[PDB]
Amino acid sequence: KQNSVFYLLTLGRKPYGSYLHIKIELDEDEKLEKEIYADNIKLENELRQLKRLYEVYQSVEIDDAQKAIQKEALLTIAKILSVFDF
Amino acid sequence: EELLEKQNSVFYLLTLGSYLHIKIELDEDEKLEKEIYADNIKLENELRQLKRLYEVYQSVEIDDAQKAIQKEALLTIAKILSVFDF
Amino acid sequence: KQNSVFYLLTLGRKPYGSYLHIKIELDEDEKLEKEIYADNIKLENELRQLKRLYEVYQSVEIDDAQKAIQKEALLTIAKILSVFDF
Amino acid sequence: EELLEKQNSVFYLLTLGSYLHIKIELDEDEKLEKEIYADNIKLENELRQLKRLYEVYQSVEIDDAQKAIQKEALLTIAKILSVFDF
Amino acid sequence: EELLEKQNSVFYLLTLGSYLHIKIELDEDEKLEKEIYADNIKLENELRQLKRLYEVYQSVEIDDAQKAIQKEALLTIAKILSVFDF
Amino acid sequence: KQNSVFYLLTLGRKPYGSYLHIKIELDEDEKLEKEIYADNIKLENELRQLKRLYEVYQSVEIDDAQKAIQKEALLTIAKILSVFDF
Amino acid sequence: KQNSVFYLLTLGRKPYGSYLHIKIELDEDEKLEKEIYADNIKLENELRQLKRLYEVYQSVEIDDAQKAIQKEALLTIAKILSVFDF
Amino acid sequence: EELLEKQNSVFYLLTLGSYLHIKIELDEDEKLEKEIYADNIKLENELRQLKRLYEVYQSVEIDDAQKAIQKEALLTIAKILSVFDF
Amino acid sequence: EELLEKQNSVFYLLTLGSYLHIKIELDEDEKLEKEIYADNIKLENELRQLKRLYEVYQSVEIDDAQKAIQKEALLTIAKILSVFDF
Amino acid sequence: KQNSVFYLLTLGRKPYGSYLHIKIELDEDEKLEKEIYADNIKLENELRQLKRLYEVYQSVEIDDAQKAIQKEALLTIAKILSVFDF
Amino acid sequence: EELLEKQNSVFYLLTLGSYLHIKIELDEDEKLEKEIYADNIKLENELRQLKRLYEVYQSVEIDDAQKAIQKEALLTIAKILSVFDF
Amino acid sequence: KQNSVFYLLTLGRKPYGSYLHIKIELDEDEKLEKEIYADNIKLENELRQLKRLYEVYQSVEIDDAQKAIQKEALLTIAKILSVFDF
Repeated sequence: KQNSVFYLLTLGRKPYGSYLHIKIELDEDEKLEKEIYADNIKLENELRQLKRLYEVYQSVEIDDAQKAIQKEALLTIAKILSVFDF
Repeated sequence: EELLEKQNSVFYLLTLGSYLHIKIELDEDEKLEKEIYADNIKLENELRQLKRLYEVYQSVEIDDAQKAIQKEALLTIAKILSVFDF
Repeated sequence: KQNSVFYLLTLGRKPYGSYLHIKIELDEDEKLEKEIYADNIKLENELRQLKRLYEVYQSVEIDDAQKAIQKEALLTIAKILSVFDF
Repeated sequence: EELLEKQNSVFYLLTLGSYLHIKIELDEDEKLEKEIYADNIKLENELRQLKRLYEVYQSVEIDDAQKAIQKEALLTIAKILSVFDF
Repeated sequence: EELLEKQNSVFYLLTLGSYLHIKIELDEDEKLEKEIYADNIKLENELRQLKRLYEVYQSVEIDDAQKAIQKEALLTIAKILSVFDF
Repeated sequence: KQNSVFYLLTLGRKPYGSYLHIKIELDEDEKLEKEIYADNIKLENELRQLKRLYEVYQSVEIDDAQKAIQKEALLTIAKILSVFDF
Repeated sequence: KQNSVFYLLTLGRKPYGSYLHIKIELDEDEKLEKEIYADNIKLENELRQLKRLYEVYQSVEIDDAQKAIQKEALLTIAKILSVFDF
Repeated sequence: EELLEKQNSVFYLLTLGSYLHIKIELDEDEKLEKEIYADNIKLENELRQLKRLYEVYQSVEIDDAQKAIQKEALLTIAKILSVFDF
Repeated sequence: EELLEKQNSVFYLLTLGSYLHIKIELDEDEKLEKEIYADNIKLENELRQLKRLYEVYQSVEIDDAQKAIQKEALLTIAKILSVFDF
Repeated sequence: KQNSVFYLLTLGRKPYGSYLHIKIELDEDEKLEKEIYADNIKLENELRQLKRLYEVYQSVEIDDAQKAIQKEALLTIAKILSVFDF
Repeated sequence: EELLEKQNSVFYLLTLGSYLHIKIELDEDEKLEKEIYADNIKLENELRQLKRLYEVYQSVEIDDAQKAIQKEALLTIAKILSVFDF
Repeated sequence: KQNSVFYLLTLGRKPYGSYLHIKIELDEDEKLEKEIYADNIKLENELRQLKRLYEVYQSVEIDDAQKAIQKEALLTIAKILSVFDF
């Protein structure tokens, strides 16, 4: 099986604080992109967020949200990467 | 209005008891790649590993090590992705 | 503001156990429908599931999943109703 | 192949400090309707209320009370919906 | 010097593994009466049942239910009496 | 075996607060009667009081107090009734 | 104020075990007397028994049992004495 | 049918912030007598004191000390009596 | 410049499953001497014994007992020495 | 085997507080002697100190400190003696 | 009779609020050297740092990182030495 | 101030297991040397051993053991080094 995840992360500084532009190309078909305020990202929270997103992703029934939770995990992982990569 | 400070690219190519190949291109310069036994990949362990890698990454004196821990994080993050994507 | 939720719940018995056909008309626009095996529904689990779905729904960023989590809550609430209504 | 045992319709019409009107049509025969102060609706409380209502509902001797507790649950569930839908 | 506000009569007729008949006349208008298996009447359980019945009785919206919970309490209290009186 | 307990409870209001006149006819032979100040009766306390009165009643040796503890339980139960019946 | 308590304790040995004849003259008016099997008296229990008897004695209302609890304490204290005096 | 092994007489004469005189005749041979400040006599402390005196009394090598601890117990028991008798 | 208040001599002669003879000369006036089974001498127990002996020694009314507890401490201390010296 | 420990303890009072002159003759060959300020000796600490000194003494490897820990235990025991002997 | 597998030389030169210079020669090939603020060197922290560095060192995939963590340990150990040596 | 610690560690393999020859030159004056069996060294134990050795080293009084504890710490640190360096 295959899975490609491209993470492109850009930290921009604005007059108010630093912002993290997150671009994520899931399987070369879906682009996701979001701009978080970077300064208040705390690894522990994000690791917990992942714990919960898994708890839900494996107990979720619809033919819908098993992709819509996967994406939130991917964003959450972007934020984690930002912590280690800067 | 805003100024770019840095950019970070992480390319995750993941190819799947179960046995997992990991390819990571950090910043289009480093390739990292490894094979692992996927049966005993347990999210909680990997989240804890990240918690510890962070604890060390932010208390580590050497300019270098930070990078050698960053890479471990990146691998640890691969395993986490494998959980959500399969 | 307004919100309509229609819950239509039908318990059918099959040779193997009872099944709960859940039909949910959110805001007279979306129909959701699913068929759960009814016999192994435990209120406590479902109350916890709601706790988590809220934890995620209020910390979720995308313009996507704030509806895709709402729906899972709605299904989870159907199962809770089934417990009180039979 | 399967046989219908029962059907249950619950119609939730919810209309919104904040002050909340609740209308519930149980089984197209009973209407229940109430007004409440929405500022201090806290999900955890309402989940616990359900836990207790269940504890009583399944230990309650009277044929009747079960129905009078069912209705309380239904109202409690309205408040929970209000949290997720607004 | 003082004014009577209300009066309440509760008549407990209890007649006795062991199997227990309960007759209760509430307020000289309602009779309640039931049979139960007395071996597994455990005071702690019955005290906890009262704790819960109260928790619900004082949070219950319906004018009616209060009465349907009151009756359960009265039965629960019968079992407690049976413990002390035999 | 038989046991009759008659509970007659009257709430009177005096200038200072409400008072609960308790009249209890144990087995149509003993009358007990007491006037408690009603406003500071807390179910939890009274349930604990019962727990203790049982602990003592089942470990008590004399040919005396197994009736003199039974009576205190009966009063304590009156107070509990007052909570549910008003 | 005055209070006299006379404790006369006699340990007799019978074919089956030792028995503790307890004679207690409260205030030179009341004699209490009981014969306990001595071999299974455990200080901790008796100290707890006292703890409870106090909890009850100070929360007891009737014009009755404040003497009928006092007596049980006195017996309980006899058993404690037997432990230290043999 | 049974044989007397020993007899023990303990005579407690107690005479009452509050200040307490204690007279104890052990076995009609020893008199012990003391004065104490009764405001801060707290049952729990005295029960714990007994627990400790026992712990030592039953681990004490000297033939004598046992008696010197017995006496302390007897005084401690006086204070306990004072609580129940006043 | 300083004034001597008191002097205390303690002479420990210890002679060694294992079986231990203890000789103690307190203050060159009292000899204490005992034999014990050394296999089950466990430091923690002996430290706890000291903790308790102190608790009693400092709450003990009799002028005498203090001395009878002091001696027990001294023996307990012998066992502790035996642990460290062998 | 043999072991002699002589404890000679002298409490002197100086203008500033009491001082405890400790003289310890281990095995009639080693004299140890020290002057502690006596007023701040707390049994619990010293019992813990012993606990630790044992933990170390039984896990210590060198041909050196198994005598240099023994001595510290001996001093620590002097302080304990001072507590019981004054 | 025995065979040498490896040898490791670590040379610690430590030179001393307080401010600490550290020089370490690992294996006579690498020099590591750093300056630190010694007031807030707290042994417990440094022991915990070692616990974590080990946890990572033994779970680290890269052949290299192991060495970059080894060095951190060595520095952490310097601080520990400074505590004991000054 | 200055302090030199030279660690020379050699792992030899014998028929029975690996042995760690530890040579430690404290301040170019004292040599310490010991041969531990290497295979049963557990970091956690050794970190605890250090914790205790500090607890003792800072509460130790004699003009003796503040060097004889320092040495045990130094050995204990050798064992820790062996863990990171092999």
